[PDB]
Amino acid sequence: LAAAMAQAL
Repeated sequence: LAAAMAQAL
């Protein structure tokens, strides 16, 4: 989740 969300930005 951490990486996935960071990717969005």
